[PDB]
This record gives sequence, structure tokens and C-alpha cells, in this order.
Amino acid sequence: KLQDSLDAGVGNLVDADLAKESAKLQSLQTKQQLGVQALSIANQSSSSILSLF
Amino acid sequence: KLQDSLDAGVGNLVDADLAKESAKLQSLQTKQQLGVQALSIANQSSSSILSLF
Repeated sequence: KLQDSLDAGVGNLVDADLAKESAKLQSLQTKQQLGVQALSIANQSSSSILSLF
Repeated sequence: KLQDSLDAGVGNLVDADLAKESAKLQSLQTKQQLGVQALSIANQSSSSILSLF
């Protein structure tokens, strides 16, 4: 009984909750795709100066 | 006779009715599968923002 309790306790200490990581993972994949499109949008700055000359 | 009565009484106090737990267990397994599908549906929110840019 004691060994079972100790194993359960250690798991209680250092186990994750995968349901939260799934949501966070989805949000982060969307956010990274968005940050890439945002960076690509920001990159094309200063490209308009050529038209001035 | 008295010892038999005392055992029966203690059982009356602290015994379960397994027929109710069976029904509750079935309902809870269905409800958990449903809550998982619901969570998975809710997770995919905010995934549409990418199409805007």
C-alpha cells in the first residue's frame, strides 16, 4: 500500500496536464504562422522608395 | 443471532448499490468522450485569423 501511495504522490508532483498543452499548442501554431506573415509584411517596407526616384 | 444482525446492520450502513453506479458510469464515459470532442472543437478557435492576412 505504501509503495503505491509513494508512486502516486511522485506522479502528482511532476505530471503534466496534456489537455492544456493541446490548446496551447494549437494557439501557438496559429500564432507562429501569423507572426511569419506579419514579419513578411514588415519586411517589404522601404520597397516603395524606388518609385520616388 | 445477534452477531448476524450486527453484520447485516453494518452492511446496511455502508454498502453501495452497484446498479446505480453502472448507469452513472455509462453516462460518464459518454459524457467524457463528448467533453473531449467539445474541447477539441473549442481549441480550433482563432485558427481562422490567418486567412484574414
